[PDB]
Amino acid sequence: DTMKVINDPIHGHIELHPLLVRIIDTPQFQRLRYIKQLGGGYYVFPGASHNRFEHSLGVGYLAGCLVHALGEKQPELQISERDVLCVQIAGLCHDLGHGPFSHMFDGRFIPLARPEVKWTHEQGSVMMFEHLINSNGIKPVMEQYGLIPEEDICFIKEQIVGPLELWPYKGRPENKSFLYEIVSNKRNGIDVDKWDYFARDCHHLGIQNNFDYKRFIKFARVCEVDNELRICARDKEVGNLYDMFHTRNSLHRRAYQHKVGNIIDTMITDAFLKADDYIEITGAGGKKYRISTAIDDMEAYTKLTDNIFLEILYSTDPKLKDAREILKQIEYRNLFKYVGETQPTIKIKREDYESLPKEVASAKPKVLLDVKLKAEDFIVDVINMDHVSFYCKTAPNRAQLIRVYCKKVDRKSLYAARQYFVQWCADRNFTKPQD
Amino acid sequence: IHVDTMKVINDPIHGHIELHPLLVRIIDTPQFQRLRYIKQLGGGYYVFPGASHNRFEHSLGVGYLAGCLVHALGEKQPELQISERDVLCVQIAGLCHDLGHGPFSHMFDGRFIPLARPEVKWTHEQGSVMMFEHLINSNGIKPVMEQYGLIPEEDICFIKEQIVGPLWPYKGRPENKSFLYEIVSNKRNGIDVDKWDYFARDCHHLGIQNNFDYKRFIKFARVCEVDNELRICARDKEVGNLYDMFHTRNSLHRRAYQHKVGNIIDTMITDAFLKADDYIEITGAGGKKYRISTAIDDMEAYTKLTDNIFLEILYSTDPKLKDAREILKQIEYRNLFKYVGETQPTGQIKIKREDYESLPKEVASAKPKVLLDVKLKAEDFIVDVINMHVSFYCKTAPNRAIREQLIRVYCKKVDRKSLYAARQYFVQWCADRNFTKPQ
Amino acid sequence: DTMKVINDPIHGHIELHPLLVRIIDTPQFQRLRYIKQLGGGYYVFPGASHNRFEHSLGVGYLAGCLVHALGEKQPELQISERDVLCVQIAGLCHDLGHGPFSHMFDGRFIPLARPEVKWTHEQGSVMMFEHLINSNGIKPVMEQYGLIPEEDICFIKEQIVGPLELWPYKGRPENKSFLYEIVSNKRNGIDVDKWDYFARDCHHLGIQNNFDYKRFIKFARVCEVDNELRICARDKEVGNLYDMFHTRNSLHRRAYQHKVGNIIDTMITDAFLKADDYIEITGAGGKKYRISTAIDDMEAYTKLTDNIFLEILYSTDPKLKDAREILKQIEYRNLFKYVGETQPTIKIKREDYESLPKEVASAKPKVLLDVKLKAEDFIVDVINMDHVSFYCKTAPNRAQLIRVYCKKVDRKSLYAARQYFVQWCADRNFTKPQD
Amino acid sequence: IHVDTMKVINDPIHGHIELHPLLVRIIDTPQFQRLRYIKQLGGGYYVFPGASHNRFEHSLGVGYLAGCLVHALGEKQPELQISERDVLCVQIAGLCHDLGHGPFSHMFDGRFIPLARPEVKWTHEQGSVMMFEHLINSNGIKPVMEQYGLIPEEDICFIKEQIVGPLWPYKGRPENKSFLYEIVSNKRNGIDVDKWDYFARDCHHLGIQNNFDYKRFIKFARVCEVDNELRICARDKEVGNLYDMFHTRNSLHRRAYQHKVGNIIDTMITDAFLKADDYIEITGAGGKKYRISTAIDDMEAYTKLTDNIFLEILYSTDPKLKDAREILKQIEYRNLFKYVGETQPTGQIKIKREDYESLPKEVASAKPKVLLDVKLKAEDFIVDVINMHVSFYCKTAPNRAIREQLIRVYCKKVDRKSLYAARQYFVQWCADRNFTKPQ
Ligand SMILES: Nc1nc2c(ncn2[C@H]2CC[C@@H](COP(=O)(O)OP(=O)(O)OP(=O)(O)O)O2)c(=O)[nH]1
Ligand SMILES: Nc1nc2c(ncn2[C@H]2CC[C@@H](COP(=O)(O)OP(=O)(O)OP(=O)(O)O)O2)c(=O)[nH]1
Ligand SMILES: Nc1nc2c(ncn2[C@H]2CC[C@@H](COP(=O)(O)OP(=O)(O)OP(=O)(O)O)O2)c(=O)[nH]1
Ligand SMILES: Nc1nc2c(ncn2[C@H]2CC[C@@H](COP(=O)(O)OP(=O)(O)OP(=O)(O)O)O2)c(=O)[nH]1
Ligand SMILES: Nc1nc2c(ncn2[C@H]2CC[C@@H](COP(=O)(O)OP(=O)(O)OP(=O)(O)O)O2)c(=O)[nH]1
Ligand SMILES: Nc1nc2c(ncn2[C@H]2CC[C@@H](COP(=O)(O)OP(=O)(O)OP(=O)(O)O)O2)c(=O)[nH]1
Ligand SMILES: Nc1nc2c(ncn2[C@H]2CC[C@@H](COP(=O)(O)OP(=O)(O)OP(=O)(O)O)O2)c(=O)[nH]1
Ligand SMILES: Nc1nc2c(ncn2[C@H]2CC[C@@H](COP(=O)(O)OP(=O)(O)OP(=O)(O)O)O2)c(=O)[nH]1
Ligand SMILES: [Fe+3]
Ligand SMILES: [Fe+3]
Ligand SMILES: [Fe+3]
Ligand SMILES: [Fe+3]
Ligand SMILES: [Mg+2]
Ligand SMILES: [Mg+2]
Ligand SMILES: [Mg+2]
Ligand SMILES: [Mg+2]
Repeated sequence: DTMKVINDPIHGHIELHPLLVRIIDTPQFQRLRYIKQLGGGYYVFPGASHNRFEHSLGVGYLAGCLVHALGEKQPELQISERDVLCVQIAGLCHDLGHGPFSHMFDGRFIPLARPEVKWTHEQGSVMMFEHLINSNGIKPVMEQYGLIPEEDICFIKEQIVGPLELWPYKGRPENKSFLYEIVSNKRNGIDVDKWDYFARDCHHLGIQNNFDYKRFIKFARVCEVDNELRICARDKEVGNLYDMFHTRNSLHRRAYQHKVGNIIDTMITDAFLKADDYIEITGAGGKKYRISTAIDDMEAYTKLTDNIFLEILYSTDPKLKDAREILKQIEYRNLFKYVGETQPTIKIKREDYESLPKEVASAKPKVLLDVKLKAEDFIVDVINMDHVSFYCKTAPNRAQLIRVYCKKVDRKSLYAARQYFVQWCADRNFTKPQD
Repeated sequence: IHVDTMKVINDPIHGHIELHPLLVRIIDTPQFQRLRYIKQLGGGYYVFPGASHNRFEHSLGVGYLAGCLVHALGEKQPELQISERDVLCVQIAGLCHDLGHGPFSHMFDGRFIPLARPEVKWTHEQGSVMMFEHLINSNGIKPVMEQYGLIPEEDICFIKEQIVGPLWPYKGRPENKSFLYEIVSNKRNGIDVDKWDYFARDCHHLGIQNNFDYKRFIKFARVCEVDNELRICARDKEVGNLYDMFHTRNSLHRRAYQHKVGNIIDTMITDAFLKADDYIEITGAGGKKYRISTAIDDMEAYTKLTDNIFLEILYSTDPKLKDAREILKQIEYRNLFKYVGETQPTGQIKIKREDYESLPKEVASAKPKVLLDVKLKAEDFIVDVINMHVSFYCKTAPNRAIREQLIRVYCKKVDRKSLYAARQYFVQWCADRNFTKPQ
Repeated sequence: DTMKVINDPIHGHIELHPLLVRIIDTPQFQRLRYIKQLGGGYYVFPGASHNRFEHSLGVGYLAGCLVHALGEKQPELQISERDVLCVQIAGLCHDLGHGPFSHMFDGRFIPLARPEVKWTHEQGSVMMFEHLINSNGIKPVMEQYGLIPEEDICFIKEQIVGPLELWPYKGRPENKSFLYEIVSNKRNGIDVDKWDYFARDCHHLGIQNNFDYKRFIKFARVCEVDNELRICARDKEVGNLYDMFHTRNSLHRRAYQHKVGNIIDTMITDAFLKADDYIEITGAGGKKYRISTAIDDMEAYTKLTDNIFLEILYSTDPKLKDAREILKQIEYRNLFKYVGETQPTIKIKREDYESLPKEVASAKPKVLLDVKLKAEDFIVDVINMDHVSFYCKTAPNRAQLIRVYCKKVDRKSLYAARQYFVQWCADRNFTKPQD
Repeated sequence: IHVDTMKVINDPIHGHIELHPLLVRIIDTPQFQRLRYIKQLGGGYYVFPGASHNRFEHSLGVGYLAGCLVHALGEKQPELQISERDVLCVQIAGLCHDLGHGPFSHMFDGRFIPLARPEVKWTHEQGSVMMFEHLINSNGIKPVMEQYGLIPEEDICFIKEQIVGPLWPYKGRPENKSFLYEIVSNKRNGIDVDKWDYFARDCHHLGIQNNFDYKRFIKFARVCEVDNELRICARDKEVGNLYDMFHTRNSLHRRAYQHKVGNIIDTMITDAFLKADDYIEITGAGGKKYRISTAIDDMEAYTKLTDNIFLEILYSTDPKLKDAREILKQIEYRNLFKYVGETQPTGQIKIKREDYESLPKEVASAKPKVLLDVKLKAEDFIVDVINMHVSFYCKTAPNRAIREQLIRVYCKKVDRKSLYAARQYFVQWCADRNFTKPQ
């Protein structure tokens, strides 16, 4: 009641502990106001204007409510006041590392710009979180409220990215193992992160959200399973869960995998690439970095947001003329044309993403072709497709898609790109159809 | 353009919105797509995290609602002579009404420009007229208008009049279809599709409920003769719906638009724009260079003027921008101007746009009752100016008619000493410029 | 988690303590399934089919959530596990005493049938609650879970009806005074009872419900005010409260005061009256009671529900022919015709309700009348119209309508009833208009 | 009946519903108003307290949706020759489709009547036809039909066919408007306004969300030629909406309609009706006396047969009703039949309506592997029978076509000894009548 309250459209009023407020009001956190949640989705769904910032607030809030709910119903667990804060901090900072247009950056751009590099936004989040506390002297404030930084910061990072190095976690002992299933749950993909963006994306997409997370948390319990401590749902809650997965399927099919949405995101990527050489971002020690290299220094990365889209678009510099023209095509709605899609029966690896258009253009279609295509005329889009145990009332504590687009939009040539593609699919024997 | 073959855009408020190809042609332009880059509530976003929405989706909504209103009237009252041409012209009017808005919306024409160019009289509504002209000229929309049966010389004027008013005063349409001018912007009773959309839209993002059901209201809407003039009438039963709209508007103004911290942030951003104006160049027509404040004079530069300017100052390295850049960071670090108080000129004269620049000086020159260990210059004061009839029909007689200013003060110095000093400069200034004694 | 869960459309899942379940599964509680919430409103609003039963569950649930929320945030209050149950029981049973078509019964019918009698449904609730525990042996079960019946039952009754006899309450001491503001709050009309039926009636009427009760309870605090302990709202919650009152105004104006709705309810009352003599309900000791007398014996009253409407309607008995014809008029939608409405500047007392039609018909309108009316041709409907202190963040713990309808529906005579009415209003100088 | 002068009824699902005077005349009858007194989900109410809604409001909804569908088609596809007369006939069909339902809805025709009169083949759909005939005859609706341009002999048949099917098989309308028969009741693909309404309605009261947007689906609905037959087609883009409807139906069947306790209660009430049938008299035509089970033979008695019969047994003093009355109290006291188990005849033959009476006897006659200290008669067993293609069009080619049984067992004796005894009678009976081994 001495805390901060932020009014939220999804969760209503979210009360924020002073320590969380201190972290949020920094350049490194406020940065997330400037990155669209659904990336290019906005250019298909006008309601999807929401950014990573409000999402981060949501996951942190939900993070806090889960730990708190469990601890009261099971004092056995030895959940400390310190633990609750640490889970909340993990929730708030889990997406700190996302780049321009979110999943476009680490999912396509960086692979294309630096196939060499193994990079995900989660490690960005770890790196950016470390940068945040040092730049703003959060560690004293952490100590002030009863947290021990050496132990807890490790815990915080582990909740986001997983084990940093029989029991892999250095930040917390096995007896509070259930904490690591809260913010990021790899072991079935059930956690508060996704609960939030479901409700959140649905709200902004005008899609009904099916899963009642308030209820699920209320009935949530910690049970022993295979002599490991983990979070378990009431038997009656299965219907709720059937339903969460159905909301998920709807979001992935209608929104995240949208044909035009993904095209636009690849156009933006193509634009970033022809601008990469000429754009300068100032990092630590006044050093100069490019878009693709900005991930190497967290000072520079902080200033890398959706802003780069407009900065390229508004630029007069003729070095950027090539990049600028693509973005202008988006405005005029002259977009890459959709050729087709296929799935492999093994999956394409991201270090292979760069190599793919050459392969597509270099195939030899059986049928004679009226016009021939270079590799520069193809865009190939790699779209990656993504148990639970229960407890009973009467007895508690017992249990890839690949698209190809063509840059040329005349009818005759569009039919050329067609045949290169059908051949390419067949000859790396990915599936043969469709019509 | 045969029905059912249109483009459909899915919207969280209105559901699926159908777009005539001509509307689509206007939408798919740099001048239109620009609104994707301007936040609806401006600095409001920094208080309400759900209020991330931009002018773009709002404008689409008003265009859609515009269409639903005239179409509904035309179908149930054929005497009115509502043409498909009229329908399109009303939709285009709805769609482009906010084209002229600048960075952070109302912050721009409502505060910045008055502060930057006090002699100039400028509103975003006339911006919208200018930008619409630039849009149709740059992209050759006029042939397409003719293509679908519109007469550009006559209709473009109609479109502009529906937005900003008369340039019988209206040249764009005859008096016999006068009721059309009550759809997009209704000056008399303030009930129109513009208000309807942003009421519902802002509510959605603010997590505020909307009690006005516009779908219903349009269904029962009628045009009747009033004082020998044609006007839009609501069924008597719809009064309850109207009670709800005004309560929604009252809540939004009091809870959201007049929010203290929201407005503080809006003034800080304005303060930042001012000390940056000299050093920032935007390229206009003929390659000419303009500044933020002069960009409204040339639509070519203005097209490239959006919320982007906030981040540009922010990300800037130039030490000329050191004064501005540091202020924006205070926003990031959440070290903001502190709220001293509020007062109203009740029964008195209202501050004029030509006097905004002059206001902080007057405040700083006051004579505080007890003298303070701290004395404050004019540069440390901020003064914020916040600015605050239906005819019916009954069923049995379907065509017969029936029937503030706030000023706040913030201080740039929030050290304990200056703050209570800042208190009495304000209280004294209020006493001596005839405002209510603050509380 | 060993409790019962009932799924509710307004509140979601409501968990019920075993003791509450024991009380609910009795003829005396289950009775409320058979009484419509809005009475004659259903015949205007097809969505308002809901009954007192589900409403009672709601108020009990909300009752429990308020006490529980306060006790955790202020352990100072000395709220016992026993107290929480007692507030919940009060919530669940507060409407036990309502009769057929709810407010029609005690608000019009009983006054007309027995003007002599001073009767409200709240005392019914007290009487019916007492009858419930004795008939079903609840007192042992009460003792079983740690309740002391002599002390607590008094507390329970006091929360519903007020003081039974400086400090008026015998059931609880002044230091837990705040408990009496939860289920029924006379001292500003702010309590959980109304919170529920707002949300509930709104849901079924298709009216938006403005008040967020979940939030209000979350921020609710107990403060000292005028050296009496009472419940206080956060300063920020004023906007929420402005809003509760606006929802209230909407419900009263659009629904509860509906012109046709009230007419129908008076028609039903008129029907009950001409049936009252001939209908037999079996009470204690096999004794026979009538509709108006059924309130005297709780055994008989238990079997008095909306059922009486259909029993009259379906009857063959010619003694009931007079009553039956009125009900049949409702089906054919031949209803009392609306003459007009007025308010007094002093209010009509319910012991005077019976006397009113005689007065209306006996006036002498200045203008000459073409047809004259008996008292039997008039229906006069009496519709009764219905501070808060706060606390701050930084410093906790510091602060009648009267309608006249006419039974005859020809144009000439309808205009007669008109003039009797205008005269009657003027000559007991209630307001003169309207047009 | 000029538009905008109709009667409007406010509905929680559809908002305001407009009613043509002819529809109103039908609605304001004892035969129609009767549905106010029959619970939609029957015994479901005793598990879901929010499910208090009755057949009345549901029927109004289907009538409204019926109107929205044909009207939408008629406006966007004038070739189809949809008349205002057709519109009314479809609305009346929608409105009266559930007239024939009895006490607790599906409990009556789905369980009771099979148990009470096993030789008789009866569904509420044919009830609806009978009751509609009784309605129009008793209240002289036929002149009013003629009054608004309807031809009673031709149209009343059409109305009946839209409900129960053929009495080209349809005499009520020619093959050229065949698509009309897919609106109220669609037998082939089960997508119609009936399902749409009660999906949305039940969801509202159960606190279950509805993912099918019917407002949208109707907007984009089209009639196309399919196999040289006229049928209703959805736009290809609407597939996602359809994914949502079926998931809603799947949830409702699994979560609500097939609820264990709900169904148990439905069988107890049925059990109560049976032992009361002999002693209860309902007055039919010519003053003749009928019982509950025979009331379906005469519409005069049936009009007075509603959920009221539940309370009548309950409130009854007659000791003849002692057997029934005590059962209902077990419901009040919540002492219910206990659930033994469930099994399915997967890949096997389905229980026939003529065999329901015979089923408990077969169960009781089984030979349990170990003999029990408790032995059970047939009167102590209850067996419950629970019973569980779209063409599209694409925008660029607007008129070209594209493309279980459960049986449960409950026991009336729930003493610990009888219950585990009851267990193996069931498991053995299942083994020896070829059902799945229970789990
Ligand atoms: N044209 C256009 N569509 C938008 C916009 N915002 C959202 N959308 C939605 C509407 C349709 C969807 C895809 O439209 P596109 O023009 O990109 O692609 P398309 O609809 O397949 O093109 P086409 O109609 O020629 O087949 O995106 C916008 O600003 N302009
Ligand atoms: N268009 C596009 N969408 C992607 C890509 N990769 C993932 N997505 C979408 C699909 C579902 C969604 C998954 O979101 P997450 O569960 O990872 O949650 P998040 O908030 O977005 O990120 P995080 O995991 O760090 O919390 O992201 C991509 O490469 N391109
Ligand atoms: N501090 C902070 N507040 C935010 C943020 N986003 C939205 N808000 C809303 C929630 C509360 C509201 C308070 O604004 P302030 O930070 O200026 O706090 P304050 O008004 O000066 O003081 P107080 O602590 O009493 O609220 O702003 C954010 O990122 N940081
Ligand atoms: N705090 C604050 N609120 C403002 C200011 N100017 C306007 N508002 C409020 C009043 C109504 C609300 C929305 O403005 P409008 O009603 O004019 O609607 P609009 O769509 O935003 O602009 P337009 O009139 O051009 O259509 O914003 C301002 O300067 N400060
Ligand atoms: N006629 C009728 N109206 C209903 C029914 N259910 C709800 N309503 C609503 C619709 C209108 C409202 C009042 O209708 P009434 O016929 O009782 O009174 P009225 O509408 O003022 O009559 P009138 O139209 O002649 O002025 O009640 C119903 O079953 N029949
Ligand atoms: N038609 C009609 N409505 C009435 C009458 N008296 C009261 N009402 C309505 C107006 C508002 C509503 C008030 O409900 P309450 O606050 O009393 O709550 P309740 O659940 O209905 O009863 P209780 O007070 O016992 O809890 O009842 C009446 O005499 N006639
Ligand atoms: N006991 C009871 N349950 C109700 C009532 N109203 C709705 N329900 C729902 C909520 C839970 C569900 C359980 O029904 P039962 O009472 O038969 O309980 P049960 O299924 O036999 O056993 P269990 O305690 O495990 O749920 O019924 C009610 O008034 N009393
Ligand atoms: N548990 C249970 N559910 C049933 C039974 N019969 C039907 N149901 C379910 C299946 C669908 C659901 C609603 O029935 P319908 O789809 O037939 O729609 P309706 O409006 O109720 O009746 P109608 O077909 O006459 O329009 O009720 C039954 O006997 N037992
Ligand atoms: Fe996330
Ligand atoms: Fe606007
Ligand atoms: Fe109540
Ligand atoms: Fe139906
Ligand atoms: Mg504050
Ligand atoms: Mg498309
Ligand atoms: Mg159960
Ligand atoms: Mg009316």
